[PDB]
Amino acid sequence: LEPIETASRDELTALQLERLKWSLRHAYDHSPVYRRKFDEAGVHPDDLKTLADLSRFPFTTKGDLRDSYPFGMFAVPQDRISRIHASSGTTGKPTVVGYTAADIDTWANLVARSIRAAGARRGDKVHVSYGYGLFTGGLGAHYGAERAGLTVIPFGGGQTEKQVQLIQDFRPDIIMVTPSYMLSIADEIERQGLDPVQSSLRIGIFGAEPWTNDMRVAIEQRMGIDAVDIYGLSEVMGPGVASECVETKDGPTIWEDHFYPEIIDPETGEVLPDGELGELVFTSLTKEALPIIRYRTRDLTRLLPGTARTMRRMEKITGRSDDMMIVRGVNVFPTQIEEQLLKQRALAPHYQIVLTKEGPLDVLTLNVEPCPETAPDTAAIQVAKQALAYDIKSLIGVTAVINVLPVNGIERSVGKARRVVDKRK
Amino acid sequence: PLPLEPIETASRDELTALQLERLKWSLRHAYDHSPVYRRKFDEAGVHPDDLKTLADLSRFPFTTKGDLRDSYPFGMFAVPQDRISRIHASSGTTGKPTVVGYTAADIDTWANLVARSIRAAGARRGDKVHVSYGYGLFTGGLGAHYGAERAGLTVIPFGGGQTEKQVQLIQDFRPDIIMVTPSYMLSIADEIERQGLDPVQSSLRIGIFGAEPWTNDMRVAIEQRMGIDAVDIYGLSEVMGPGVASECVETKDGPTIWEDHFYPEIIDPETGEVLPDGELGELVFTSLTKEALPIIRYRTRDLTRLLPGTARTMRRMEKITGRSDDMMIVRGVNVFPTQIEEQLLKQRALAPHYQIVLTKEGPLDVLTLNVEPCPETAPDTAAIQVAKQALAYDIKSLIGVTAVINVLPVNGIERSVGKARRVVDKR
Ligand SMILES: Nc1ncnc2c1ncn2[C@@H]1O[C@H](COP(=O)(O)OP(=O)(O)OP(=O)(O)O)[C@@H](O)[C@H]1O
Ligand SMILES: Nc1ncnc2c1ncn2[C@@H]1O[C@H](COP(=O)(O)OP(=O)(O)OP(=O)(O)O)[C@@H](O)[C@H]1O
Ligand SMILES: [Mg+2]
Ligand SMILES: [Mg+2]
Ligand SMILES: [Mg+2]
Ligand SMILES: [Mg+2]
Ligand SMILES: [Mg+2]
Ligand SMILES: [Mg+2]
Repeated sequence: LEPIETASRDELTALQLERLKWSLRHAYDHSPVYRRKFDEAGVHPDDLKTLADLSRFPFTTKGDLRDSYPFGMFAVPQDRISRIHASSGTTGKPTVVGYTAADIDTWANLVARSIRAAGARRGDKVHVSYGYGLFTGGLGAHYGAERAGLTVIPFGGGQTEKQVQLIQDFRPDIIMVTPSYMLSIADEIERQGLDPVQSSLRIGIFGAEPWTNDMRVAIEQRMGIDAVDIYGLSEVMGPGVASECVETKDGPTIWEDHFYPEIIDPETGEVLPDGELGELVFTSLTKEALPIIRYRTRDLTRLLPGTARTMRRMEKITGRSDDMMIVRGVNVFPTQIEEQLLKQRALAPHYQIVLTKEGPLDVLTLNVEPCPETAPDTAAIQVAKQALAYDIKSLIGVTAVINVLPVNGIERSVGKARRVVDKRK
Repeated sequence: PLPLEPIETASRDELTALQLERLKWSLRHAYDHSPVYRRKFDEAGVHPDDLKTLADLSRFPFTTKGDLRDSYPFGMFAVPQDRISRIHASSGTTGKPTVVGYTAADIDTWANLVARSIRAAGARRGDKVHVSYGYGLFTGGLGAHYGAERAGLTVIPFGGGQTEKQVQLIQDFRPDIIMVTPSYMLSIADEIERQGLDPVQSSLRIGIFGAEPWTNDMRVAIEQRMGIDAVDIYGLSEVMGPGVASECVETKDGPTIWEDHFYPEIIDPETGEVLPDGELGELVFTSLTKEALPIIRYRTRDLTRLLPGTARTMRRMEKITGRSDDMMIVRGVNVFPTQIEEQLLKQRALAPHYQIVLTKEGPLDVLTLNVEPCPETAPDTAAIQVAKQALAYDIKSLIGVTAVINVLPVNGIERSVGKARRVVDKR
């Protein structure tokens, strides 16, 4: 481990304060957007005397980045930008980010830290299935595994049959991949009559989208691995903003020596005490090219005390604020549905939620599949469909039309699964 | 200009001496640590210390594709697993992909040689590089990426596909250099023109095109269309990846081989005899500095000739004529797709897109050349008729081959995303 990972909280705090002061000054001096934002908010970098003072400073939102496209957020000259990446476009036009060579180095060290936290060992191979390209996931995973001194197998997305061929042949110890795509790889392993538990894989590091504890336990049992959660977003850096320690599996530990977290009430912008659910906000402490100050992530979670590290954790992401569905008056996230689906051993872990209107009433249709083994077993499927409907009603408050499709009926994820098709318009 | 390394123009005497020392090391490393080379050298009755000068290299046995295939996945490796930093693979063009590995030192060298290649293309401080080569197990994309990043440039790691979006980002990000296959460049150019833009007025100044053969005539065509300088970069996964050799933009006289790291020979592919420089034959490489996968006298199956250094001390290769695998035998006459390309490009009424289809009709090899009009000339039936006839005549009179010229509609030929499939052999 790095010394900082077990430093005292006093030591960490002091380090954060020094770096936050630097970052605020760097943004104000070198990022025209932040000179304007700070002036129009009536604050100066000098106003930060303690970490609690961060709440004086304005927020940065997606809109700020969209307005400055492509390169208006940068705080260094274009000749110092070593790398361009973009967000994935999930909510709209991708936003563009940049990195100096030092920022690439920092990112590589943080992803390496996250891979260590997952339980990596000298001699491990890493099979990277996160997409390579303008997306931050693939190249971020790549550089971090390479920095960790491991054997990098840079496969990227797609070609499921080939990925399974190479998992057999190359015997990777670690896979870095979305949890939804992991399911497709697991299916393919089983489709070929192989036993996925006996795969060489020891560790899965899954991120890029929400996945429940229930999902983790299912995947762990099916693949014979430890699975840990890695979090990031492109505005802040990419994967490796936070990652779970495999010895606790209690939500990603935030690398807050580099990215300082807050939680706010999304409606008011007020800061909440640790433990309360709301919107996750980050400020970069060491970023050169694109310092980012109080970025409202639109990801919903809560901050929790350090366990396996000095650094605090986040709870597993509940969802994006954009993920929230309002169904006949009840607010529901896809993860809530997923938790109930994963109780049914007779059903696959694949799903899609389709929202419609029938007259004036909302209708939520949950499309599921049997496991391939259970498909012919009508009695098992029938119990599953009824128990799932009863769990969603009793625990979530929504009446879900459960619709069991043939095996392979649901379009498989290519990366970030689309959990929801809202046809209500 | 971005700086030359001193070795790039140091004396040939100094270069020879350092090649010899590195070759002695590489042969020992292979023999001592690669269990395949221990077997190969022992069976040929040679030992590393048989190499006294560079002229002795042709005493050593060849390595072929089959050697690699027989060693899948990791049988060629010459360092322990925990020193392997990276796995890549060949593209599968001719069969099952062959797997290669790299230590950290290897990855560093590769990044240095791709940077050297990008500098040779005329890159400048502050340039943005749009990388359109595929990212993944293929060596191209990550090889280009690391090299552009090592040169200190601004890397835009797009990768393959999504042509409309690549064009949007060529507009929005205004890159200076694009690294891409010549056949996929053609698609990008089409899409620029389709979105109503003048491709000459693109921000791009330099195209660095490899991964497949493309003629000097194709070069001049793309240069005029895009308003760029276009240079050729060569590589193959067994040897390293892209950056084995790269053209100097000031001479455009075929890729200069980085023979401080990869020592080239040319052989008669039938006999294995080494040919004097200047004669066409099969290219053969020996790595001088590689750790994880030393490769000794690898028979590339690429056909070319060696030429004296011009812009560098290092020798050049001619632009690749083709793979051995590309050669068609058509009614007793040997013909390469690049020869067909040269004639196609004389026709201003026809696009630069093509694909050859080989069938048999009784005794006859039928070579059908699928072409398209230019967008502007598609409705001009007379111009297209003359282009067809003139192209058939050129192929017959200059190559000795009867071809059927099949004019498809615009977009009738499946577009390349990387290495175009030039020949579909249905015989
Ligand atoms: N471990 C994870 N848990 C749940 N969500 C995750 C995790 N890792 C990443 N995400 C989601 O992915 C987002 C980062 O993705 P990225 O920056 O590539 O673009 P995006 O948010 O998908 O698309 P866009 O910003 O264009 O709408 C995070 O903010 C979060 O919503
Ligand atoms: N600049 C170039 N001009 C001509 N052809 C090239 C050039 N660069 C690379 N190539 C071709 O690509 C080959 C290297 O590609 P790679 O190692 O990815 O696998 P492949 O040869 O296409 O597939 P496989 O070896 O599996 O049949 C070269 O040997 C050559 O045939
Ligand atoms: Mg986002
Ligand atoms: Mg296992
Ligand atoms: Mg189940
Ligand atoms: Mg090959
Ligand atoms: Mg131009
Ligand atoms: Mg033409």
